[PDB]
Amino acid sequence: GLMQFTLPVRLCKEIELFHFDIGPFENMWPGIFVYMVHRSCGTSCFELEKLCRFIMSVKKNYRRVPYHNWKHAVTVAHCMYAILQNNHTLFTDLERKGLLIACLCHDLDHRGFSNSYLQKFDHPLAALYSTSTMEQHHFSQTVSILQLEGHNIFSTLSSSEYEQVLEIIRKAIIATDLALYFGNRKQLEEMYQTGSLNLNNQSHRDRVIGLMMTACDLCSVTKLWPVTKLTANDIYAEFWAEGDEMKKLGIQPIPMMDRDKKDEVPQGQLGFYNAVAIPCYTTLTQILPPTEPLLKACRDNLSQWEKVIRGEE
Ligand SMILES: CNC(=O)c1cnn(C)c1C(=O)Nc1ccn2cc(-c3ccccc3)nc2n1
Ligand SMILES: [Cl-]
Ligand SMILES: [Mg+2]
Ligand SMILES: [Zn+2]
Repeated sequence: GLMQFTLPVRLCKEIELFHFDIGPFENMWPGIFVYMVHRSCGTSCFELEKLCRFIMSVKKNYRRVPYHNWKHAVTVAHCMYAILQNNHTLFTDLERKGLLIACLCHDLDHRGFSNSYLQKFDHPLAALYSTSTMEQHHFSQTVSILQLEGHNIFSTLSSSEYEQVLEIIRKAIIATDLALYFGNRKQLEEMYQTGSLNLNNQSHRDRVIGLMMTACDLCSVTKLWPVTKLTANDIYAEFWAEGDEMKKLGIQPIPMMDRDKKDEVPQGQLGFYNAVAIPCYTTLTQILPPTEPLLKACRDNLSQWEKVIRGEE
Protein backbone atom coordinates (compact mmCIF):
# COMPACT_ATOMS: atom_id res chain seq x y z
CA GLY A 1 0.00 0.00 0.00
CA LEU A 2 2.52 2.64 1.28
CA MET A 3 5.50 0.78 -0.41
CA GLN A 4 6.62 3.32 -3.10
CA PHE A 5 9.72 2.10 -5.03
CA THR A 6 12.60 4.68 -5.12
CA LEU A 7 15.51 4.87 -7.57
CA PRO A 8 18.89 6.47 -6.85
CA VAL A 9 18.96 10.21 -7.69
CA ARG A 10 20.49 9.86 -11.21
CA LEU A 11 17.95 7.14 -12.26
CA CYS A 12 15.04 9.03 -10.59
CA LYS A 13 15.86 12.01 -12.91
CA GLU A 14 17.09 10.24 -16.13
CA ILE A 15 14.20 7.64 -16.14
CA GLU A 16 11.81 10.52 -17.10
CA LEU A 17 13.82 11.25 -20.30
CA PHE A 18 13.02 9.37 -23.58
CA HIS A 19 16.74 8.48 -24.12
CA PHE A 20 17.20 6.76 -20.70
CA ASP A 21 19.25 3.48 -20.78
CA ILE A 22 18.10 0.99 -18.05
CA GLY A 23 21.76 -0.01 -17.46
CA PRO A 24 23.59 -3.37 -17.30
CA PHE A 25 22.30 -4.48 -13.83
CA GLU A 26 19.55 -7.09 -14.69
CA ASN A 27 18.36 -7.30 -11.04
CA MET A 28 17.22 -3.60 -11.00
CA TRP A 29 15.02 -3.90 -14.17
CA PRO A 30 11.97 -5.27 -12.21
CA GLY A 31 12.10 -2.41 -9.67
CA ILE A 32 12.50 0.06 -12.60
CA PHE A 33 9.37 -1.47 -14.20
CA VAL A 34 7.30 -1.35 -10.94
CA TYR A 35 8.61 2.22 -10.41
CA MET A 36 7.15 3.06 -13.87
CA VAL A 37 3.70 1.39 -13.25
CA HIS A 38 3.39 3.18 -9.81
CA ARG A 39 4.24 6.67 -11.31
CA SER A 40 2.26 6.12 -14.59
CA CYS A 41 -0.91 4.46 -13.22
CA GLY A 42 -0.87 4.81 -9.37
CA THR A 43 0.38 2.61 -6.46
CA SER A 44 -3.16 0.98 -6.47
CA CYS A 45 -3.65 -0.29 -10.08
CA PHE A 46 -1.95 -3.72 -9.35
CA GLU A 47 -1.42 -5.82 -6.16
CA LEU A 48 2.41 -5.83 -5.62
CA GLU A 49 2.57 -9.61 -4.67
CA LYS A 50 0.78 -10.42 -8.03
CA LEU A 51 2.69 -7.83 -10.15
CA CYS A 52 6.12 -8.97 -8.83
CA ARG A 53 5.14 -12.61 -9.63
CA PHE A 54 3.88 -11.61 -13.14
CA ILE A 55 7.20 -9.70 -13.88
CA MET A 56 9.38 -12.71 -12.85
CA SER A 57 7.27 -15.25 -14.89
CA VAL A 58 7.51 -12.82 -17.87
CA LYS A 59 11.30 -12.56 -17.34
CA LYS A 60 11.65 -16.41 -17.29
CA ASN A 61 9.73 -16.66 -20.62
CA TYR A 62 12.22 -14.35 -22.52
CA ARG A 63 15.16 -16.33 -24.03
CA ARG A 64 18.97 -15.67 -23.90
CA VAL A 65 19.06 -14.23 -27.46
CA PRO A 66 21.27 -11.29 -28.47
CA TYR A 67 18.46 -8.67 -28.88
CA HIS A 68 14.81 -9.90 -28.44
CA ASN A 69 15.54 -10.48 -24.74
CA TRP A 70 14.32 -9.32 -21.29
CA LYS A 71 16.38 -6.03 -21.58
CA HIS A 72 14.51 -5.21 -24.87
CA ALA A 73 11.16 -5.88 -23.12
CA VAL A 74 11.99 -3.41 -20.28
CA THR A 75 13.60 -0.84 -22.65
CA VAL A 76 10.41 -0.83 -24.84
CA ALA A 77 8.23 -0.49 -21.66
CA HIS A 78 10.37 2.47 -20.53
CA CYS A 79 9.87 4.29 -23.90
CA MET A 80 6.05 3.77 -23.55
CA TYR A 81 6.28 5.16 -19.96
CA ALA A 82 8.04 8.33 -21.30
CA ILE A 83 5.29 8.74 -24.01
CA LEU A 84 2.49 8.24 -21.41
CA GLN A 85 4.03 10.64 -18.81
CA ASN A 86 4.50 13.36 -21.55
CA ASN A 87 0.84 12.86 -22.79
CA HIS A 88 -0.74 12.65 -19.27
CA THR A 89 -4.42 13.49 -20.06
CA LEU A 90 -4.76 11.88 -23.58
CA PHE A 91 -4.91 8.26 -22.18
CA THR A 92 -7.46 6.42 -20.00
CA ASP A 93 -6.73 4.61 -16.66
CA LEU A 94 -6.91 1.17 -18.43
CA GLU A 95 -4.78 2.17 -21.48
CA ARG A 96 -1.77 3.03 -19.18
CA LYS A 97 -2.27 -0.31 -17.29
CA GLY A 98 -2.49 -2.32 -20.55
CA LEU A 99 0.20 -0.62 -22.65
CA LEU A 100 3.03 -0.94 -20.03
CA ILE A 101 2.14 -4.67 -19.69
CA ALA A 102 1.80 -4.96 -23.52
CA CYS A 103 5.35 -3.53 -23.96
CA LEU A 104 6.80 -5.88 -21.27
CA CYS A 105 5.11 -8.89 -23.00
CA HIS A 106 5.38 -7.81 -26.69
CA ASP A 107 8.26 -10.25 -27.57
CA LEU A 108 7.63 -13.13 -25.04
CA ASP A 109 9.39 -16.40 -26.01
CA HIS A 110 11.09 -14.81 -29.09
CA ARG A 111 13.62 -17.29 -30.57
CA GLY A 112 15.64 -14.57 -32.41
CA PHE A 113 14.07 -15.22 -35.88
CA SER A 114 11.74 -13.19 -38.17
CA ASN A 115 8.22 -14.29 -39.27
CA SER A 116 9.89 -14.98 -42.74
CA TYR A 117 12.35 -17.60 -41.36
CA LEU A 118 9.50 -19.45 -39.52
CA GLN A 119 7.52 -19.67 -42.85
CA LYS A 120 10.53 -20.88 -44.92
CA PHE A 121 11.59 -23.28 -42.13
CA ASP A 122 7.90 -24.37 -41.90
CA HIS A 123 7.82 -23.96 -38.05
CA PRO A 124 4.59 -25.20 -36.35
CA LEU A 125 3.78 -21.56 -35.23
CA ALA A 126 3.67 -20.71 -39.03
CA ALA A 127 0.79 -23.27 -39.52
CA LEU A 128 -1.02 -22.10 -36.31
CA TYR A 129 -0.76 -18.33 -37.32
CA SER A 130 -0.47 -17.47 -41.08
CA THR A 131 0.32 -13.74 -40.42
CA SER A 132 1.85 -11.84 -37.48
CA THR A 133 3.19 -15.33 -36.49
CA MET A 134 5.55 -14.36 -33.61
CA GLU A 135 3.15 -11.58 -32.50
CA GLN A 136 0.13 -13.95 -32.14
CA HIS A 137 2.48 -16.26 -30.16
CA HIS A 138 3.68 -13.34 -27.92
CA PHE A 139 0.03 -12.45 -27.14
CA SER A 140 -0.88 -16.16 -26.59
CA GLN A 141 2.14 -16.38 -24.16
CA THR A 142 0.89 -13.20 -22.34
CA VAL A 143 -2.60 -14.76 -21.75
CA SER A 144 -0.99 -18.09 -20.50
CA ILE A 145 1.12 -16.19 -17.87
CA LEU A 146 -1.95 -14.16 -16.66
CA GLN A 147 -3.76 -17.56 -16.10
CA LEU A 148 -1.01 -18.97 -13.80
CA GLU A 149 -2.35 -19.11 -10.18
CA GLY A 150 -1.47 -15.84 -8.36
CA HIS A 151 -0.50 -14.07 -11.68
CA ASN A 152 -3.78 -12.27 -12.63
CA ILE A 153 -2.71 -8.61 -12.06
CA PHE A 154 -6.13 -7.67 -13.65
CA SER A 155 -8.23 -9.81 -11.16
CA THR A 156 -9.84 -6.62 -9.60
CA LEU A 157 -11.20 -5.21 -12.94
CA SER A 158 -14.93 -5.75 -13.85
CA SER A 159 -15.63 -8.40 -16.54
CA SER A 160 -15.93 -5.53 -19.14
CA GLU A 161 -12.84 -3.51 -18.01
CA TYR A 162 -11.04 -6.93 -18.11
CA GLU A 163 -12.14 -7.65 -21.78
CA GLN A 164 -11.25 -4.01 -22.76
CA VAL A 165 -7.67 -4.32 -21.37
CA LEU A 166 -6.93 -7.78 -22.96
CA GLU A 167 -8.20 -6.27 -26.28
CA ILE A 168 -5.85 -3.21 -25.84
CA ILE A 169 -2.90 -5.61 -25.10
CA ARG A 170 -3.76 -7.88 -28.12
CA LYS A 171 -3.98 -4.99 -30.65
CA ALA A 172 -0.89 -3.39 -29.00
CA ILE A 173 1.19 -6.60 -29.44
CA ILE A 174 -0.06 -7.47 -32.98
CA ALA A 175 0.85 -3.86 -34.00
CA THR A 176 4.58 -4.58 -33.30
CA ASP A 177 4.46 -6.66 -36.51
CA LEU A 178 6.47 -4.12 -38.56
CA ALA A 179 4.80 -5.43 -41.83
CA LEU A 180 1.55 -3.80 -40.43
CA TYR A 181 3.29 -0.49 -39.49
CA PHE A 182 3.68 0.84 -43.10
CA GLY A 183 -0.09 0.82 -43.83
CA ASN A 184 -0.98 2.02 -40.27
CA ARG A 185 1.34 5.09 -40.54
CA LYS A 186 0.07 5.85 -44.14
CA GLN A 187 -3.55 5.99 -42.79
CA LEU A 188 -2.59 8.14 -39.76
CA GLU A 189 -0.63 10.48 -42.13
CA GLU A 190 -3.72 10.78 -44.50
CA MET A 191 -6.10 11.31 -41.46
CA TYR A 192 -3.88 14.02 -39.83
CA GLN A 193 -3.40 15.91 -43.23
CA THR A 194 -7.14 15.78 -44.30
CA GLY A 195 -8.15 16.64 -40.64
CA SER A 196 -10.39 13.53 -40.05
CA LEU A 197 -8.14 12.24 -37.14
CA ASN A 198 -10.44 11.88 -34.06
CA LEU A 199 -9.15 10.29 -30.78
CA ASN A 200 -12.83 9.65 -29.72
CA ASN A 201 -13.10 7.27 -32.76
CA GLN A 202 -11.96 4.01 -30.99
CA SER A 203 -10.63 2.68 -34.39
CA HIS A 204 -8.46 5.93 -34.59
CA ARG A 205 -7.10 5.41 -31.02
CA ASP A 206 -6.22 1.82 -32.07
CA ARG A 207 -4.11 3.18 -34.97
CA VAL A 208 -2.41 5.87 -32.74
CA ILE A 209 -1.63 3.25 -30.02
CA GLY A 210 -0.26 0.94 -32.79
CA LEU A 211 2.20 3.69 -33.91
CA MET A 212 3.20 4.33 -30.27
CA MET A 213 3.97 0.55 -30.14
CA THR A 214 6.10 0.74 -33.32
CA ALA A 215 7.88 3.87 -31.90
CA CYS A 216 8.67 2.21 -28.49
CA ASP A 217 9.75 -1.04 -30.21
CA LEU A 218 12.17 0.86 -32.54
CA CYS A 219 13.40 3.16 -29.72
CA SER A 220 17.03 1.78 -29.92
CA VAL A 221 17.36 4.41 -32.76
CA THR A 222 16.30 7.19 -30.21
CA LYS A 223 19.12 6.69 -27.61
CA LEU A 224 22.50 8.51 -27.31
CA TRP A 225 24.88 7.42 -30.14
CA PRO A 226 27.02 5.05 -27.95
CA VAL A 227 23.83 3.11 -26.86
CA THR A 228 22.44 3.14 -30.46
CA LYS A 229 25.75 1.89 -31.91
CA LEU A 230 26.17 -0.90 -29.28
CA THR A 231 22.51 -2.03 -29.63
CA ALA A 232 23.03 -2.25 -33.47
CA ASN A 233 25.66 -5.02 -32.77
CA ASP A 234 23.02 -7.13 -30.89
CA ILE A 235 20.40 -6.44 -33.61
CA TYR A 236 22.83 -7.64 -36.35
CA ALA A 237 23.97 -10.63 -34.19
CA GLU A 238 20.39 -11.99 -34.62
CA PHE A 239 20.00 -10.84 -38.27
CA TRP A 240 23.27 -12.60 -39.21
CA ALA A 241 22.44 -15.87 -37.27
CA GLU A 242 19.09 -15.86 -39.19
CA GLY A 243 21.01 -15.39 -42.47
CA ASP A 244 23.22 -18.35 -41.47
CA GLU A 245 19.99 -20.41 -40.98
CA MET A 246 18.60 -19.19 -44.36
CA LYS A 247 21.81 -20.54 -46.09
CA LYS A 248 21.39 -23.92 -44.30
CA LEU A 249 17.88 -24.16 -45.94
CA GLY A 250 19.61 -23.46 -49.36
CA ILE A 251 18.25 -19.86 -49.58
CA GLN A 252 20.51 -16.78 -50.09
CA PRO A 253 19.32 -14.34 -47.40
CA ILE A 254 18.66 -10.62 -48.03
CA PRO A 255 21.87 -8.55 -47.55
CA MET A 256 20.66 -7.27 -44.08
CA MET A 257 21.07 -10.88 -42.77
CA ASP A 258 24.29 -11.83 -44.70
CA ARG A 259 27.40 -11.42 -42.48
CA ASP A 260 29.51 -11.43 -45.72
CA LYS A 261 27.86 -8.02 -46.62
CA LYS A 262 28.73 -6.63 -43.11
CA ASP A 263 30.75 -3.89 -44.95
CA GLU A 264 27.37 -2.30 -46.09
CA VAL A 265 25.74 -1.89 -42.56
CA PRO A 266 26.16 1.93 -42.36
CA GLN A 267 24.23 2.33 -45.69
CA GLY A 268 21.58 -0.21 -44.44
CA GLN A 269 20.91 1.82 -41.26
CA LEU A 270 20.55 4.95 -43.51
CA GLY A 271 17.93 3.07 -45.54
CA PHE A 272 16.11 1.95 -42.38
CA TYR A 273 16.24 5.43 -40.70
CA ASN A 274 14.96 6.99 -44.00
CA ALA A 275 12.32 4.28 -44.84
CA VAL A 276 11.04 3.43 -41.28
CA ALA A 277 12.41 5.33 -38.24
CA ILE A 278 12.12 8.98 -39.47
CA PRO A 279 8.61 8.57 -41.00
CA CYS A 280 7.52 6.70 -37.79
CA TYR A 281 8.62 9.41 -35.25
CA THR A 282 7.61 12.27 -37.67
CA THR A 283 3.98 10.95 -37.92
CA LEU A 284 4.11 10.28 -34.10
CA THR A 285 5.26 13.90 -33.32
CA GLN A 286 2.45 15.35 -35.58
CA ILE A 287 -0.21 13.31 -33.65
CA LEU A 288 1.48 13.67 -30.19
CA PRO A 289 3.56 16.89 -30.13
CA PRO A 290 5.39 16.15 -26.82
CA THR A 291 7.10 13.00 -28.35
CA GLU A 292 9.33 15.35 -30.45
CA PRO A 293 12.49 14.34 -28.47
CA LEU A 294 12.20 10.81 -30.11
CA LEU A 295 12.23 12.46 -33.61
CA LYS A 296 15.18 14.76 -32.68
CA ALA A 297 17.30 11.84 -31.23
CA CYS A 298 16.47 9.71 -34.33
CA ARG A 299 17.64 12.56 -36.69
CA ASP A 300 20.88 12.88 -34.58
CA ASN A 301 21.56 9.10 -34.98
CA LEU A 302 20.78 9.32 -38.76
CA SER A 303 23.44 12.05 -38.84
CA GLN A 304 25.86 9.84 -36.79
CA TRP A 305 25.48 7.02 -39.45
CA GLU A 306 26.11 9.59 -42.25
CA LYS A 307 29.42 10.35 -40.43
CA VAL A 308 30.28 6.58 -40.33
CA ILE A 309 29.78 6.16 -44.13
CA ARG A 310 31.95 9.28 -44.82
CA GLY A 311 34.95 7.58 -43.08
CA GLU A 312 34.79 10.14 -40.13
CA GLU A 313 34.04 7.11 -37.78
C1 LIG B 1 18.63 -0.17 -35.40
N1 LIG B 1 17.40 -0.96 -35.60
C2 LIG B 1 17.21 -1.78 -36.68
O1 LIG B 1 18.05 -1.91 -37.59
C3 LIG B 1 15.89 -2.49 -36.70
C4 LIG B 1 15.04 -2.70 -35.58
N2 LIG B 1 13.95 -3.34 -35.97
N3 LIG B 1 14.06 -3.57 -37.34
C5 LIG B 1 13.08 -4.28 -38.18
C6 LIG B 1 15.25 -3.06 -37.79
C7 LIG B 1 15.71 -3.09 -39.21
O2 LIG B 1 14.96 -3.60 -40.06
N4 LIG B 1 16.90 -2.56 -39.60
C8 LIG B 1 17.29 -2.67 -40.94
C9 LIG B 1 16.43 -2.59 -42.08
C10 LIG B 1 16.95 -2.75 -43.35
N5 LIG B 1 18.28 -2.98 -43.49
C11 LIG B 1 19.14 -3.22 -44.56
C12 LIG B 1 20.39 -3.36 -44.05
C13 LIG B 1 21.67 -3.71 -44.70
C14 LIG B 1 21.77 -3.93 -46.06
C15 LIG B 1 22.96 -4.30 -46.63
C16 LIG B 1 24.05 -4.54 -45.83
C17 LIG B 1 23.96 -4.39 -44.46
C18 LIG B 1 22.77 -3.99 -43.89
N6 LIG B 1 20.33 -3.25 -42.73
C19 LIG B 1 19.07 -3.04 -42.37
N7 LIG B 1 18.58 -2.90 -41.15
CL1 LIG C 1 3.01 11.88 -12.58
MG1 LIG D 1 8.59 -8.56 -32.05
ZN1 LIG E 1 10.29 -5.85 -29.90
